[PDB]
Order: sequence, then structure tokens, then C-alpha cells
Amino acid sequence: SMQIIHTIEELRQALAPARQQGKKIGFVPTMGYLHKGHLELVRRARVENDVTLVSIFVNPLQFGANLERDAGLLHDAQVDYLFAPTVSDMYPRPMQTVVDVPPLGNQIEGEARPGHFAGVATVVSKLFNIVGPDAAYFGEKDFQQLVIIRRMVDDMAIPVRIVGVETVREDDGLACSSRNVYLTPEQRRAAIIVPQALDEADRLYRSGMDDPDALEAAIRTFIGRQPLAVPEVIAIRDPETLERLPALQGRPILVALFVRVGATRLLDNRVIGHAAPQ
Amino acid sequence: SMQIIHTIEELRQALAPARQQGKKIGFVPTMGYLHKGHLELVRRARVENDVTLVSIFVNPLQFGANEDLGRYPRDLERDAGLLHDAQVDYLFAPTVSDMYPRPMQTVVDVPPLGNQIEGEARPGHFAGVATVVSKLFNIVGPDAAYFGEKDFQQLVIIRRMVDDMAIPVRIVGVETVREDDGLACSSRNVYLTPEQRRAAIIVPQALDEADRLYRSGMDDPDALEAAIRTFIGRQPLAVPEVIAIRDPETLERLPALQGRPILVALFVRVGATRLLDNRVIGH
Amino acid sequence: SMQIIHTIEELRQALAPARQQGKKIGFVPTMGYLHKGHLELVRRARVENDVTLVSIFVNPLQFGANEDLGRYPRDLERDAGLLHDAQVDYLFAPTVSDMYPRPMQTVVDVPPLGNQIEGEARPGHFAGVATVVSKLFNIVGPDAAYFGEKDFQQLVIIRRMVDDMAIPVRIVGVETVREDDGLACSSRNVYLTPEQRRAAIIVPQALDEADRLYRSGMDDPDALEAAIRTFIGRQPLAVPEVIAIRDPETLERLPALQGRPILVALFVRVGATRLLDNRVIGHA
Amino acid sequence: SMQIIHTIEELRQALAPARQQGKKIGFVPTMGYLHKGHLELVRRARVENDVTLVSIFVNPLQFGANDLERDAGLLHDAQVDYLFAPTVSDMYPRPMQTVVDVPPLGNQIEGEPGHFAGVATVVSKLFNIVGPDAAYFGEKDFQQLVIIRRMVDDMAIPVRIVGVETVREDDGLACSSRNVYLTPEQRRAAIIVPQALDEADRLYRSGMDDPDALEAAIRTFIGRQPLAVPEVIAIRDPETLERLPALQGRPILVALFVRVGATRLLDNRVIGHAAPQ
Ligand SMILES: Nc1ncnc2c1ncn2[C@@H]1O[C@H](COP(=O)(O)OP(=O)(O)OP(=O)(O)O)[C@@H](O)[C@H]1O
Ligand SMILES: Nc1ncnc2c1ncn2[C@@H]1O[C@H](COP(=O)(O)OP(=O)(O)OP(=O)(O)O)[C@@H](O)[C@H]1O
Ligand SMILES: Nc1ncnc2c1ncn2[C@@H]1O[C@H](COP(=O)(O)OP(=O)(O)OP(=O)(O)O)[C@@H](O)[C@H]1O
Repeated sequence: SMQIIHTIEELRQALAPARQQGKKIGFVPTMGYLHKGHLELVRRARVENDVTLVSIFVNPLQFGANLERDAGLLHDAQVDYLFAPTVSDMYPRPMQTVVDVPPLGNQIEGEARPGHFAGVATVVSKLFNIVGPDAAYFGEKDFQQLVIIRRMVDDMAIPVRIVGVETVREDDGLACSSRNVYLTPEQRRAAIIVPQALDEADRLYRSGMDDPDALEAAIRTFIGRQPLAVPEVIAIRDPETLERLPALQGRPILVALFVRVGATRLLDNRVIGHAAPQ
Repeated sequence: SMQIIHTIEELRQALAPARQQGKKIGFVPTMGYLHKGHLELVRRARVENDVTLVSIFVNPLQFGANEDLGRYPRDLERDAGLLHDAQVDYLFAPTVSDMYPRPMQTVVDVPPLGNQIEGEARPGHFAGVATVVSKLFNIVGPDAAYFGEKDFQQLVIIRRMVDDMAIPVRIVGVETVREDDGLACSSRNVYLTPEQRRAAIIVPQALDEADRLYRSGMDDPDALEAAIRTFIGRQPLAVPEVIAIRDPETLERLPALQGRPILVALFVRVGATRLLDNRVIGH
Repeated sequence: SMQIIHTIEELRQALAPARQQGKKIGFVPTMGYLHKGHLELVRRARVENDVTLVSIFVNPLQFGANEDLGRYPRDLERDAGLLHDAQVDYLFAPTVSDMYPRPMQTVVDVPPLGNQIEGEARPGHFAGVATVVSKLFNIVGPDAAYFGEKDFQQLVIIRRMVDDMAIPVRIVGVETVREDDGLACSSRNVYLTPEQRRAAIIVPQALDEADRLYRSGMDDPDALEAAIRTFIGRQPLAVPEVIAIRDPETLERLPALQGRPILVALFVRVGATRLLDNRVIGHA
Repeated sequence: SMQIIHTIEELRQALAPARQQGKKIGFVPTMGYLHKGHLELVRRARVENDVTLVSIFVNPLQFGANDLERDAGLLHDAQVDYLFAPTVSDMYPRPMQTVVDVPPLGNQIEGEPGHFAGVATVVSKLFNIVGPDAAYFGEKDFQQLVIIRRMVDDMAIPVRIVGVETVREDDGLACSSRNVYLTPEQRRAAIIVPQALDEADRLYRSGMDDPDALEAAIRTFIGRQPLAVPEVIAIRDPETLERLPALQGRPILVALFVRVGATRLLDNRVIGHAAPQ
């Protein structure tokens, strides 16, 4: 049976026998509201580790200053431990410590801002300290986050392997997300334009397109065919630095889409192309 | 039980004790989706060494910008089941992130051997191969590594690389393992429809043709080539991008054939699949 | 024989048997040029742990653009010799390339503690410290780590960082070790010329005086600061960069002194040497 | 006393029991003409390792296609365990067809194409031959070091690469086998080299923010000395060796190539250091 723990000290004691046995611990951090993508993270973790731990915590540090279902899904997925702390279990007094990766975090949505991704980097560093995992699994769906965590892990010599899992998609191609539920039936069928826009970006790249503005314009007009879909951001960037590119061909590129359908923000991304020998 | 390992650090730690105790490590690098031919490399490795390690990594460096990297077949679960049964000690199965945490700026290449034959059709290809293989050898530190003769240019290039760079590994070439009806086993064969799979028998027969032609006393590189390019023309589906007659050692073109081994190398596309096959003929 | 190691991967491989045997690992992080204070941290570590690891690394991140990184004292042969005598099991002595093989893009900071006091005179200094200390704890994975109370603010920050980030290390503060005339032991003391070294006794003397004034009942923080300033100014070779009278836990300014403990923190420049010393005076 | 070995198979036999015992092997590759500099490289290797091995080899792959006594002497005094002194035929029995290069790094400063392929290839071969735990190089040759570090990372070569601070003469001038060629007048003029780096240091400390301004200030400073002609003043990112958009708030490489009469003198300094983000 999956054990549910709430406190840091209870988690540490719960894992002490796995540590004594030299068991590999796989960790999937989440904010709950679990869907099939989360379950594929769990499935990867279980393939590669002896023990699998999922956290559910809605972290206030990644928002501004202002469950039985989930457990059931994790129970059926054969998870060994669910860590579900309250805010007070995680933060009994306010955090004064901040971890950030400013040069990556200030890209894309991170524009020119405070630590847009400080909350994420901080809470993930803390969760790694609590869990002591061997490997941690994240969706490629949240690409910027993943690049940031990798960098943080390398810089800080955190002894955890970071595994990026390919985006899991509903059967019409729409990226799995808990926000998909909000879409009206009409909006849901319009939403298919997002994954189709990525296929179009791939087609254009394979045909030789080399100017990032031309790719952005193509994608914008493509999505625009569906008037219920308004592209808020179409980011074409280096997948390593997340910076703008002077050209596209001969190198891999990240195409990140931020698209509003009705009131709902839909996100998707794909890395297109790959590196040649020097 | 076979241990599946995903990182360079973990793999070296796993192998460190055996290496200290002088145990022989045999290594079979692959791009996965394993077939009878891979399993023969693994058997050779198993009988010849104390410790057997197989790598499964679809190496992006050896795929061109418009080739089949996106659709290259992958099934690690299946691959792993086959390797457990084969009594493999270690499966190294890294993600791209584990093999190439940063974009590679270093390249290993053997331009004389690599720019011709398949490398005319696929520029950069063998630099990708030579690079990943040098890195794999550095990671694993094997005593012996096992490559199939079906990828004959590859094998010659790796032998030369290993020699030139004084890499302390014994390189072992293993005879092309063939399906029931003579076709060279290859993961990419799964792109072929039944019709194409029937049409692909051209390629092994074409090598049997140049076999007896050489045995008949033929002696002109180009007369051997044209006899091949028309013997394969008999099957319409085949769109040869390379028919090559070469010195099996230097891969350079010849003046005459008789009384010297020649290599016949066929890069023949049928449908969406670029089928490769080779034979060394004579002595 | 003490093992001397230079790379992260090498250190983790050297400590793996220890973890396999359930040994407790004591950790003392330093910037080298070791003094008696360092050696007391080591002695304290060895009492409580099976294996003791010292790091020596002059961390560029905790030096500002125009500080003394280039001249900070270094003598690894002398340090190694002292640690061998001290029965240390591991010395981790990386170069900058071994600690930072590529430029860091990550930072750890505790801004509400780190921007006060010494942090007012050295902007960013404590982000440098938090960052390297977090990395070293990841690299070493110790059961306990030992820090001098002489760097009082640093200790407060490291304890807070450890609690905040749930880092599973016990943090031990070690009482300040002093030279015979009361000067806090510090590797930078080697900068002091004879005349500066003689003048430097004004720092511990000023803390004595702070204590004296507090015992007499002085209750006004501004008055205490002003008295300490005048007392130090009697030594023309000493220039106070910070005289801070603070809450010892929050490091914030106080309204009154009596009936609670106060931190008196002095950062005082004598020539090219900025001396630091601290004392917690009174009680709750 | 120091063994001298010439062939690959001999070198491997020599090291095999040391390697079996987990002894740490420190390796110092050279082309001979040894000075105080090389001896520091060797001192470091000996402090950090149980067995020290120095190679002397004038690699043709570095050069265009068209005294072992004094050296081995100093190495015997320095207590080196092994000298590896192959002939061109011992290293390259047949001609090399394999090439290792790090083109993005190799195509900067001195490389503008293939310029550092010779060095990468020989260092890779040497590492394969010796199988060392650590290898020591002078920071004098910065570009080389940065390239070798990248190659080792990219190729997963299990060797620690250690950069050693440039050994310097009485007056600051960088130790070099090229120094012997200066006339005494030229040698007194040559101090302008490290003085130009000090001045580089000074201008950066004073807040100079533009790399062309710095280059022109350094050009002019070296002009003060007519026996000294500056061929190249490279102000670059020490990681990528590329030109910089600005100087302040980031470390900078200042690499000088200066002509003093006939002889080429090189020196460099990384100025500044990384602050927290
Ligand atoms: N029909 C076959 N018979 C024998 N060996 C084969 C056959 N097909 C492939 N092989 C060998 O199995 C090994 C793995 O081949 P695969 O196509 O999986 O990629 P790979 O080239 O081996 O990996 P890399 O190119 O990165 O070394 C190769 O050495 C290949 O020559
Ligand atoms: N006089 C002293 N008595 C007791 N401990 C001291 C004394 N002087 C320094 N220390 C302690 O020795 C340890 C090492 O100090 P050092 O000056 O070498 O830099 P550090 O602060 O230790 O290293 P880092 O800042 O990277 O943590 C510190 O914890 C410091 O507080
Ligand atoms: N003044 C110096 N201080 C420290 N090291 C130096 C100095 N001058 C040269 N060196 C170093 O000595 C080492 C070998 O020098 P040498 O020029 O003899 O061979 P090399 O060209 O480095 O060998 P290879 O390029 O084949 O590796 C190099 O790492 C070089 O940077």
C-alpha cells in the first residue's frame, strides 16, 4: 500500500530503510491535479528505481504574495510514498533563503523581472534535500523550468539525476494539462491548432527555413486561422541558453507556444532539429 | 540480474571493481531495437569476456538533418528483455541529456576513410560515429568491443581510429548475420513493406553475382560495377545511391581485381529505407 | 594517512566506503592558511565524527571586484602539514576549475540576513558564501559541519539557510579562538605589519568596553555605537567600517539594550586589513 | 632514479603494476627545451600524485607538413619517475588519418581553421597511451588549455586537467625557451610585456568598459617601448575566447603577442572574477 506522509521528519524516517538497503529512489514532484502526463512520470520513475516517491505541494513561493482523487491515482500507479505537506509542514516560518538561476530565469516569460523562477528553483532544491532521491522526473512540457533545474543541479553539485520526460498528449494531440478541463466543447476543438502549429513549425524547418522572424510569422498566421486561438507568445530560442537566435538551420531550436483559447492559457513546445558534427 | 544504468558516473562506479580485479570487459555499442545480429555480437562478447556491457543510444551526431532521427525505431523495454535473457551484465541506456549534457564542441573524424562510399551520400555521418564511439570507449574502458561487418566502412574506420589514437581496446568484427532468406539483419528493415521486403532480396543476390563474376575471372573495376548496377536494375524498386568496388583495407579505388581481395559495397534504397550490404571477395 | 583530493567526483568516490560503513562525517570548510581557530574546529569535528573532512578553497564568489582575492594568503603545503598532524582523514583542495568548471549561473542568498552589517560594507559577499557552502554540503554530504562564531553573521546565515532549505546537516558553532592579547585568530592577520598588529588590539578592547558599558546599564543603541566609535578612534591606525548593535537572531536594529542579548559586530580597517570581531552581550 | 622510455608498449608495461595498485599518475606533456616553468608543472604533479611521467615530443601534427641531455638532466634532479621520449616513428608508425579538433574554440585568436587540431590529436593520443589520473599544463598557453579542457569534458576523457600559474622571472617576464634569444638590451625592453598586463589590470579596476578603448590604451602603452611591437592584443571571454561587448562585471582575458626584435613573446592575464548572479 502507498504510504502518505505530511512532515519532513516523517518522510525522512519512512525512507531510512530504503537508504539502508541501498535502494534507488525515484522522485516525481507535482502540484497535484494529476493527469495522464503525471502518470507517465511515475511510470518512468518506477522503471528506473526501486522506490518511487511523489510529492503534491502547491508552493506559495511560485505564486505572488496573495486530493483523495490524486492519492487514488497514485495508489493505482503503485507509488511507494506520497509526500503531501501543508504549507506549514514545508514552511513553518517564512523562507528567507532564495535559490535562483537568473540568466535562464530572465528569458521568455522571465523577460526583465525579479526571480520569475526563484520559487521553483528554491522549492525544488528544498524537496531534493528532503527526499534525497537518486533521480527526479520532470515533464518536457515545462521546458524552461527543466532547463533551469538542470543548470541548478549542475552548478550546485546536487547529487540527483534529472530526467526529462517527453510530453504526453491526449488522443487528438493536445498536450495533457489540468487546464484542459476548463475548455468549453467549442474551445476544446479549436485548441488542436496548438499541436498542429508545432507540426507546421517542424515542416517549415525541414524545408530549410532559416530566419526566426519568418518562422514566428508563419506560426502566428497559421494559428490565426483559428480565431478562438490567440497566440500571446511564440518564442523561438536556443534550447540551452533560451536566448534569441540569429538563424535556425544546422542547430536545434526550441519553439515555445503560449496560446489563449477563450480564457484558458495553453502551453506547448517542441525542440526541432539536432546538432551536427563540428 | 542485468543492471540498467543511465549515467556515465554510475556506469564507471558499477565497472570499477571488475576493472581492478583484471576482469575482461566486452562491449557492444548499439542504437537499440535489437535484432538477431545484435544478439550475435552479444554472444561473442559473452563467451570472450568476464563482464558484458551493451549500450543503447540513438546518437544524433550520426544522423543528417533530413534523415530518420525522428522515426528511428525505439523500444527499450523490449530491448532490455532480450538483453536480460542473453545474460548481459550491464545495459548502458543514456538519454541525450546523460550523453551530451552540453552541445558538443569536439569532433573526432577519419576523413580519408569517412568521406567516400556511404560518406559521399551522408556527409558528416562518420564523424558522428567516430565521435560517439571514442566517447563510449572513454566512458566504458572496455577490453574488447564488438562491431558487425554489415557496416563494413564503419568497422574499418573504427579500427583505424583505435590504431591512430592508441585506444587500448581490441576491436572485433563479427560476420554479417542474415535473415532466413539472405537479407542482412538491420533495425531499419522495419520501415519495409512486404513487397519491398520481397524486392530487397536483390541486394544479397547481387553480392553472390559479383562473387562468381570474380570467380569467372573478371578484372575491371568498372566492368564489375556495371555488371552489378544492371543486375540490381532487374528489380525496379531499388534506387542505388552507391555501388562501390574498393580495396577492403584503404577503401580506395582499384586498377584490377584478380589475385587481390576486393570489397563490394552496396548502398541501395528500396522505398524509404536505405539498405546497406557488403562482401569481401577473393584473396 | 590523510587523503588529499582535488575533484568533486574523486571526493565522492573517496567517501563512498565511509557511507557504506555507516561512518559519521564531520566537515570543516575553510579558505586555508590555517590558524589555531581552524584547528579547534577540526578537533571539535573529530570528537563527534568517525571521519573528518576539511576543505580549503579560496572562493572567488565571496570576494568583491576590488577586495583581496589576488593577495589572500595561500600555503597548501603548510596547511596539509597541519591537517596531517591534526589526524584529518580527508583534505579537499580544489582549484577554481575543479569547483567551478563553467561559470555559475545559480545563486543562493539569504538577503534579509546577508544585506546587514558586513553585508552593507561588502555587497553580495553573503550570496557568495551561501552559494559555495550549499555546493560544498552537496559535494561532501556530511552529518555535521563546523563553523567559527568569529564570523557570527555567517553562522547565523548558514543556520538559517540549512533550516530553510532542509539541508540534512547538523551545524556546530565553535567559540572564537584568540591570540594571546585577545585578537581573534584570522588568516588575514598575516597582512598586519608590526605597527598595525600592535594597533589591532583596539578591536577586542572595544568589545570589552561594549560589555562594560552594557553592565553599567547603557540602554540606548545610538549611544553605545557612539561610545564604541570614540573608543576605537583613540587608535589612529583603526578606521571603523561598521559598528553594528543588533538583535543576535535577526541582525536588525534594536530600540533598547537592557533586558535582552545584543550583538555587537565590529568591522574595522587597520591598513589594508579589515578585522571583524563580535560579541553577544547580555541575556534574554 | 628516472626511467627513460621510447615506445608505447614499453610505457604501458612500466605503468601496469602502478595502475593495478591504484597509484595516482600525474602526467606533464612537453616538447622539451625545459625551463623553470616546466619544473613547476613537474613539482605540482609530484605533490598531487604517486607516479610522475613527463613526455618530450616535438609533434609534427602541430607543425606544417613540410637536446635530450639537458632536459633529461633537469628531470632527474626534479625526481620525475618516467621520461617518455618517443621518436616520430614511435608515436606515428604510419601517417595519421584520424583527427580530433575543437573547432569553435580552435577558430579564435590564433585560429582566425584546423589550427589547434594538431594539439588536440596528440594530447588525446598521449592520454590514451599514459592513462593518467591528472595532467598538467601551463596557463601561459591559455587557448590550448581551454581547448584541452573542452575536449576532455566533451569526450569524457577520465583525466583531471590542471592549469598551473605561469612561472615568472625576476622582473615579471614569463618564463619561456624563447627568452634565451633576446639581446640583453631586448631582455630589458621585454619587461614592457608584463607591465602592459599590470596596466590592463589598472584600467579595468578604474572602470574601463569598452574592449576597443582597452586595446588602444594597451597599444599606446607598449608603444612607449620602440624595441617592442605588439602583433595582437586579444581582449576576450576566457570561456569561449570570443570578442566581448563590454568589460565591466565579467572576467576578461587579455592575451598579448608582442614582437621584440626577432623573437615573439606571449603572455596573458585573466582580469576580474565572477560575482554572484
Ligand atoms: N545484420 C547484421 N549482422 C551483424 N551485425 C550487425 C547487423 N546489423 C547491424 N549490426 C551491427 O550491430 C552494431 C550496432 O548497430 P546499430 O545499427 O544498432 O548502430 P551502431 O552503428 O552499432 O552504433 P554506433 O554506430 O553508434 O557504433 C553495429 O556494429 C552494426 O554493424
Ligand atoms: N578566531 C577564530 N575562532 C574560531 N573560528 C574561526 C576563527 N577565525 C575563523 N574561524 C572559522 O574558521 C572557519 C573557516 O574560516 P575562513 O576564514 O577560512 O573562511 P570561512 O568563513 O571558514 O569559509 P567560507 O566563508 O567559504 O565558509 C569559519 O567557520 C570561521 O568562522
Ligand atoms: N612560463 C611558464 N610557466 C608555466 N608553464 C609554462 C611556461 N611556459 C611554458 N609552460 C608550459 O609548459 C608546457 C609544455 O611546454 P612545451 O612548449 O615544451 O610543450 P607543449 O607545446 O605544451 O606540449 P604539447 O603542446 O604537445 O602538449 C605547456 O603546458 C606550457 O604552457
